[PDB]
Amino acid sequence: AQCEATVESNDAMQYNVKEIVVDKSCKQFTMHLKHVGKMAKVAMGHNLVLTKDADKQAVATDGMGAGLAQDYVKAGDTRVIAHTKVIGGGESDSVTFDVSKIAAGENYAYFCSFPGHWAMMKGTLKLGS
Ligand SMILES: [Cu+]
Repeated sequence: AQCEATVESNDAMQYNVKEIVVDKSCKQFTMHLKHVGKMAKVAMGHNLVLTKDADKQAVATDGMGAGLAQDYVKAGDTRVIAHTKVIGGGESDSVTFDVSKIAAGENYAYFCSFPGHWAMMKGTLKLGS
């Protein structure tokens, strides 16, 4: 596997990749998000938020309450391993995190915390083996 991944998000509330594998050789990992659509953030912004799979809904719910100016992620949320900014069509963002935060054998989710999107925009991240 690799030490970065790129995920595209679009105007139909989809990510183009459903699984990311972090190579065991990596100390850090970078997630690149592209918004390949034409909708504005007000309507159809997207981010990428990485959590333990069990924490997805709780983080998304707290994120809605945080608002767009907080990238729809609660400030200081200890359940968030990493997140990007919310972007609109024609934009991109990236975030890097320490792979020591990812444990072998655990299930992680990456998802969009823009209101309503997590039900459609979610994949799995795991540490390779
Ligand atoms: Cu989204």
